[PDB]
Amino acid sequence: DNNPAARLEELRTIMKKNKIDVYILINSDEHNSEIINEKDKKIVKITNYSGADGILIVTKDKPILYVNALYELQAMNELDQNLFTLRISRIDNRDEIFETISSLFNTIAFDGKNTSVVFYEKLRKALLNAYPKKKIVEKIIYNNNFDDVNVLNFLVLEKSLVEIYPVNNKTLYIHDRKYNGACAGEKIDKLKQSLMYDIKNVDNLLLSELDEIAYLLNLRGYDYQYSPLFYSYLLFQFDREQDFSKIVFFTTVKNLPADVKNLLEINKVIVKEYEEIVPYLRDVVIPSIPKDFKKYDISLSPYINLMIYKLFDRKNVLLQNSPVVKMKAVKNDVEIDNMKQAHILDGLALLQFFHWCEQKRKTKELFNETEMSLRHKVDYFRSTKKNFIFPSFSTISASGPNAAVIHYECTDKTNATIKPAIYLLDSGGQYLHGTTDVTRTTHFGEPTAEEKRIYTLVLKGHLRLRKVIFASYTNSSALDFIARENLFNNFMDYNHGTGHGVGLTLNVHEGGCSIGPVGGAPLKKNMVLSNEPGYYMKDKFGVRIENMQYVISKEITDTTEYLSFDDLTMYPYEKKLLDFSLLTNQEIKELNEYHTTIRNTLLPLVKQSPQEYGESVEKYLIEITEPIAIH
Amino acid sequence: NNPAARLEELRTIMKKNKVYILINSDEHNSEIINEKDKKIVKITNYSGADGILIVTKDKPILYVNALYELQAMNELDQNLFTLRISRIDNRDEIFETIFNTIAFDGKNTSVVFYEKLRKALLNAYPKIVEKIIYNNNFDDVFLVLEKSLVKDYPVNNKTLYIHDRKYNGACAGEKIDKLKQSLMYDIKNVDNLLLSELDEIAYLLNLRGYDYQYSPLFYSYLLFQFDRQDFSKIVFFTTVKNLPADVKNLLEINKVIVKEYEEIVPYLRDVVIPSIDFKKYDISLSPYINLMIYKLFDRKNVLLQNSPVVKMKAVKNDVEIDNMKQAHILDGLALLQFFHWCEQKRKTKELFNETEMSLRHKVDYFRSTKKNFIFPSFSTISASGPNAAVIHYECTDKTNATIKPAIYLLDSGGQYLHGTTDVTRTTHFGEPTAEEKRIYTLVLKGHLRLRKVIFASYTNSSALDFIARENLFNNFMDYNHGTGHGVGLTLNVHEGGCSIGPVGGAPLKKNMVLSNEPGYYMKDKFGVRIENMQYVISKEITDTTEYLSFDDLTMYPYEKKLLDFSLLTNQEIKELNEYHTTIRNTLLPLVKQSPQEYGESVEKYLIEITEPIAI
Ligand SMILES: [Mn+2]
Ligand SMILES: [Mn+2]
Ligand SMILES: [Mn+2]
Ligand SMILES: [Mn+2]
Repeated sequence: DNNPAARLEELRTIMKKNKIDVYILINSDEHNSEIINEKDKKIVKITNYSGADGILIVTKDKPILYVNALYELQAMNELDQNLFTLRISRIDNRDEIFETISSLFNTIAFDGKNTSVVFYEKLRKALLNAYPKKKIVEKIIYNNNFDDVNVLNFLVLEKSLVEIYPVNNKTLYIHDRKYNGACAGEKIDKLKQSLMYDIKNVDNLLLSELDEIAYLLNLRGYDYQYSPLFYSYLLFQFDREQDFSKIVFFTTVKNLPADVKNLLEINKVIVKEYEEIVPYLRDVVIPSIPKDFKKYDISLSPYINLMIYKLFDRKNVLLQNSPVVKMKAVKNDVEIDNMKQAHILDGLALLQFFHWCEQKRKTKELFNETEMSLRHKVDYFRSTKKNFIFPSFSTISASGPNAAVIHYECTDKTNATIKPAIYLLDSGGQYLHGTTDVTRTTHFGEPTAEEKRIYTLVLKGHLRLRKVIFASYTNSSALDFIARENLFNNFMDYNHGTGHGVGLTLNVHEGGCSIGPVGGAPLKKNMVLSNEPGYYMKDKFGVRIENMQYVISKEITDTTEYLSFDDLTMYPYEKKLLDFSLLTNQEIKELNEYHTTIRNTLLPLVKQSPQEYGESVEKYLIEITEPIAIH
Repeated sequence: NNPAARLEELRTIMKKNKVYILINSDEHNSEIINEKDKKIVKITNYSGADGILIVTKDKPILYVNALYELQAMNELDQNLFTLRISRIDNRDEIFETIFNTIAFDGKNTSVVFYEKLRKALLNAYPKIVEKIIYNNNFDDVFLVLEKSLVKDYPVNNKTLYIHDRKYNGACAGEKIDKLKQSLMYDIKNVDNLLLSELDEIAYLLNLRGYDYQYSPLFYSYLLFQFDRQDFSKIVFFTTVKNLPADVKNLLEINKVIVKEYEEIVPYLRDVVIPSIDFKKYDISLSPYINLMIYKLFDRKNVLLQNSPVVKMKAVKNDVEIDNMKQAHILDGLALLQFFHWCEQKRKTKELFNETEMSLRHKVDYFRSTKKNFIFPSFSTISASGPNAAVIHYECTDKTNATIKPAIYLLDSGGQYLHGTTDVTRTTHFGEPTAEEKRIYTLVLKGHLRLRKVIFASYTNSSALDFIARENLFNNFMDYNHGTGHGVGLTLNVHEGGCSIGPVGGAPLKKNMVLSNEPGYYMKDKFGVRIENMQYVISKEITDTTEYLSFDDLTMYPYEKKLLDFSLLTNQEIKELNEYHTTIRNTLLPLVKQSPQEYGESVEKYLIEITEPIAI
């Protein structure tokens, strides 16, 4: 069974020989991607725990695995605890892991490319606070040579101790201006302006965030499954006396085509290889810098990997968001229009999927289908659509009790038969037009009063956030609250955020803005956000209703600008799940307004392609967009 | 009191000394400052509380908060001084707006304004040298002045007194012990703490004083010296002639050494400072501490942060809450007497011979009748008609208006041994227009929502500010102030540690005491504000979550004449009746037990305004 006990007892033989007392493994890559590829998944190889979130502490004792609360169920069914100790990290338990390591040994090791500076600094500060009489020495270990080292040794490893897959040779391609509305040259010019005015204390900026590099250069790639990104670093050297000294692009050159180097060399970009980043920083750059108002040597993203961080002296590094974060959080008008087209396509795909579900429901063949079968079906209907690339994340297809698991990951052994019950579908896709994220909840059986109540309580928060009018200064955490409001009155909550930013053909989860309880800021026009309240009833069912929307200016008076949202997502809601004792007439009016707009948008497109859809499809569309009676 | 004369006279004293910056503030950063600290008004004849005066060779520039703009416009002469306004988005304009040797009042300037100004001017003029000027000797050379360039006026000899445990529920020793633990665990990088906030010192020592009009505070400093594991020395700087016999008993009981007030700077420079990657700080100072004390230390060694006392007093213990309920019971009775009085004169038309100030005096009187009353907690706002549209409206001798059959707004409160009250009610002495009724009800809807709102404990207080605005937002209307502020116990009516507002925000904790006061102000016509005080309670605890809500402190009804029933939900009607009935159940037995202070006419009036709405 790819024996865990074996690979673990094997692991401590490699540690002992290098005189390493405690090893720390984390699920991460060097670019801090949410979804990491196979080469970077070490923890699963040892523990047979495939959950995305995890941190493994490996000592002479039984190893400890830390996972987020949302992954607790998955870890319980996967990990066997006679080998590993399972600990859970909750909202109040977060720094436990930092305490835990402190409470145990003289030499600790880290994967240099798999460890963020945030986790490193907090652990190290914990140890200063834990053992003040001990001094810490930090060394980078190159090519597995440990022979160069009272004291606590922090070892940052170039090569990982766990060695590991398929490789991507597919070529990079240009994202056309018609889709992104802004050329790579203007964006670089914008980054240039930022260095003149906004950040004056650094001449050197390193972009390690893959969606930032792709966005700035208008390039996409195949190095990741769910995002059209590519392994890269992009280094800017600014000369105050007022432009860029050097622009260096680290990436995989064999994946660089002819006419990409045309756009690249036009902007005066020097191309190096991907693995050249560390030696280039260590050898050419850091020695080239000269030694009241402080001036920093380098500006790094907050989550930059440990290996690149440790090349410098901490006093000279500035950890902050790249200017690209703000740049890309606000879409231009071409970008919004393109995001509308993508959602039109995605509405058609959902229409085909639920039409398909409805037919098989009537024929009852639907209940021989599985979660994976339905997951594959919606992904298929998207692939038929124009300018589609691939799904924007792993589709969540959950029937009955599985819908109560937010992070539910359908395995080959977890796959469930579709039942006449609640069905939750969270899915999206990557288009040249943009990135989509949408959730709909439906019912293939006869909905209970509880199910309709929960759905409607969730819907009310969702509908509120759709049309909410708020002064421009309003903190986005206030918008998170009104989505929870109706659940709060019933003493119910959901354990995730209400909305996340979404990139344009980049990442389905994008920073720069959000709607959530912890942290928040005013929203700006043409920010693109999800709206997805939910509620999850353990062992019974779960509900989530998700749209994407963008911020508009609603009205401007003498003293104040009022903002609101406009819809991106076009698909109707589930009438079978509606509780009308909870619904106001205004909400019903907004429901009818939305559904009518959907019919007006989708129906002509359905009709012009009778071979692709047909009368049964358009008839289904008409019925679910039909106005609800007010009386 | 010629401004031009005093301005050109001001220019005789600076020129000999080779931009002067005047601010309305005192050394303890109090909202309300005494006569000794108002310099700007002497030059500009601008009596507004908030202001900063930039004095250069050109025409001087005065910066005031937006709420003081109306007052500043008719008072200030604008051909002499340039008037600029500070709103929510122009906050740093003045620093941009802000030359060679520049001067500041050392005791009237906070380090926040000082450091932000210096960092900004550096940000492009890449070098600055800073010197302290003692006793007006400038010949040794940013200039920080010990003595101001701009003081005959009165002094308080009234005695300090002890705040009994029965009111505050915790002894001074217990609070110090809490402050002690804080230094053990929470703050390990500094051994020295200086309390410059008068309400923090008053709270900790359970002492009150007469040095301020609207708050029972006293000029003081309190310095703590921590030794790795207790306080080595605790020194209390204050005015000893105002220190009575048995207060110095409570002081020496806590092993506090009493020095005088003016010894603060000499004791710091001479006695303490000559002592003492992972950094250790010499001193911890409150963010708004004056420059004079700040410049005794090097910036690198100065840790600027909220004292632990801020968190301590922002959360009331149960005795403190119970006392504050008693305070509001008394203040409900006072309001009852006042509006009953207004109603009587309304029927006879005698009300419209009354003025705003006369009504202001009347409500303050009815408070003075109540047990354990000390004085008003702030200047009572009494505004009729168009004046109600002014948020900051200060009734003057020349602004005093005859009471009219129109909107009337009353914002008032008092200091009790039991606590500090703040309450606003808006009523109508005429026949309310549909517009007036609509605006009142839109404000009320936000107010009522904030009363009973259920929120998970992590909810940012800015979310609560929003739901108070939302019904106004839908009509594209807003109010230019915050929704709520913290309130001290027999302390400042505006207290930090928490708030409900659009900009800053944090989760709320149980037994925090906050105002709830949405409003709307229609220029030149009328204005409405509805204010309660309430405290945070635990509503429900589930497996995964704690839900919080508020419980009422303020007991007084709302105005039925101003209700727009097209805007009111049945839930809102139900809550109104629940509140009004509760008020009757609370107040009526007390009204009945004192017929000579509260007549039969009063009991009937109370019953009428607490009567259920037909829904
Ligand atoms: Mn989704
Ligand atoms: Mn989403
Ligand atoms: Mn107030
Ligand atoms: Mn008030």
